[PDB]
Amino acid sequence: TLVKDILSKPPITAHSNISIMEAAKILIKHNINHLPIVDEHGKLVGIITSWDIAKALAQNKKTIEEIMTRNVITAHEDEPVDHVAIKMSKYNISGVPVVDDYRRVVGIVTSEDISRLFG
Amino acid sequence: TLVKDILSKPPITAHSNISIMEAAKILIKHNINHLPIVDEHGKLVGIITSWDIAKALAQNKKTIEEIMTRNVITAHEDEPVDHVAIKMSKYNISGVPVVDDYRRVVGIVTSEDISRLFG
Ligand SMILES: CSC[C@H]1O[C@@H](n2cnc3c(N)ncnc32)[C@H](O)[C@@H]1O
Ligand SMILES: CSC[C@H]1O[C@@H](n2cnc3c(N)ncnc32)[C@H](O)[C@@H]1O
Ligand SMILES: CSC[C@H]1O[C@@H](n2cnc3c(N)ncnc32)[C@H](O)[C@@H]1O
Ligand SMILES: CSC[C@H]1O[C@@H](n2cnc3c(N)ncnc32)[C@H](O)[C@@H]1O
Repeated sequence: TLVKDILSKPPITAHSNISIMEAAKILIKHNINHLPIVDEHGKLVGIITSWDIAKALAQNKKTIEEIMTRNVITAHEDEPVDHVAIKMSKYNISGVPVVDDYRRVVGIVTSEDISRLFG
Repeated sequence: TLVKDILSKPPITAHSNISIMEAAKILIKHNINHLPIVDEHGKLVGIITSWDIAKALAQNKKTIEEIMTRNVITAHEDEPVDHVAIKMSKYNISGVPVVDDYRRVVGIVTSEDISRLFG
C-alpha cells in the first residue's frame, strides 16, 4: 500500500523562529513526537523531536536551529509503506515527513501509523 | 528467541531523587531514550523517556516523580521476543524494562534491538 494513503494528513510544521519551549508545547498539544521545521516558503530544513528538546536542556542550547537534525530522512507520497517501515528501523527513527518533489511538506508517517497495518 | 538474550545488559536506572535536567544528561550521555526509575531497594516505580522531559518544560513541572509514567509496561526475561514486539506497537512505546519476579530491573529491550532480528 502507498504512503499517500496512510500519512497524517495536514502536516504540523514550524519555522525555526520559535523557542525550544514553544516547540515542546506544540508536541505536547497535538500529542506528537515529530516536528518538521520549514522555511518561509514551506520547504523542509530539519526535524525536531522530543529527543532534541532533552538535548537542549542537556547542553544548554537555546535556539531551534542549533539542534534541529539538519539532515532529515523523508518519504515520498508514492513510496510503498513497507519500504518506509524498513527505512525507519534501519535508521532507527519513528517518523518521516512526506515530501512533494520540491521538498515541501505534505504529511508525515510514524510507526504509530504503520502499526495499523500490523493488525 | 527469548528476551533474556537480546536485552541491554546492565540496566541504567535512577531513583526519583534527581532533577529533570540530570535525567536528560543521563539519556544524552548513554545515547538512550528510556530511563527506568527505581526505589531504594531497586524495584520498578516508573519510567522516564525524552517525551516526559518535554512534558516537564511544557507544563513547568519540576520533579521526576511528578512526570514519570507511574504505570510501566514491562517484559520478563523468559518472554519470547516476538511477543514483546507486538506489545510495544499495540501500546505504542519503543522500550520495556525487563523485570525479575520481584519487579527488580534486570535489563531493557528497545525496538532498536528487535530490529536486528529484522535483518
Ligand atoms: C504520534 S501518534 C498520533 C498521530 O500524530 C501524527 N503526527 C506526528 N507528527 C505529526 C506532524 N508533525 N504533523 C501531523 N501529524 C503528526 C502521527 O502520524 C500519528 O497519527
Ligand atoms: C533517533 S533520535 C536521534 C535524532 O534523530 C533525529 N530524527 C528523528 N527523526 C528523523 C528523520 N526522519 N530524519 C532525520 N533525523 C531524525 C532527531 O532529531 C534526533 O536528533
Ligand atoms: C537507544 S539505542 C542504544 C541502546 O541503548 C539501550 N538502552 C536504552 N535504555 C537503556 C537503559 N535504561 N539501560 C540500559 N540500556 C538501555 C537500548 O536497548 C539500545 O541497545
Ligand atoms: C509513548 S510516549 C507517552 C508516554 O509513554 C511513556 N512510556 C514509554 N515507555 C513506556 C513503557 N514501557 N511503559 C509505560 N509507559 C511508557 C512515557 O513516559 C510517556 O509519558
